Amino acid sequence: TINKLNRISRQMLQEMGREPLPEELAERMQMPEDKIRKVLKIAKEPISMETP
DNA sequence: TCTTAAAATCGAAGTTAATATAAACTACATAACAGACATAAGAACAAGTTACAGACGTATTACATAA
Repeated sequence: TINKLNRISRQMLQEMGREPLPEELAERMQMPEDKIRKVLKIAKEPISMETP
């Protein structure tokens, strides 16, 4: 789901020229916008406790 | 006995607050969420059981009155 969201947001960005808003991404995925926001916020890799 | 690569060290506070690249379909089992029922726990009312209080009634004594 994350990978194919990345690819669809890829294609939309390259076709319109700007970062696609979650509403248009949900429209292209045929999935609810709440699910799109859940996927987008799911888990970015934890930052290290030694970052200067 | 003489090179030569490694190994280790190099002042205190003070402040400081992060990022950002890069398969799909299908089949099955399991966990989670919601609803309904039964059960245990508490709230409410009413009754009964019991002794004590509060003022009354009684009993006793002393003063007054009558013979």
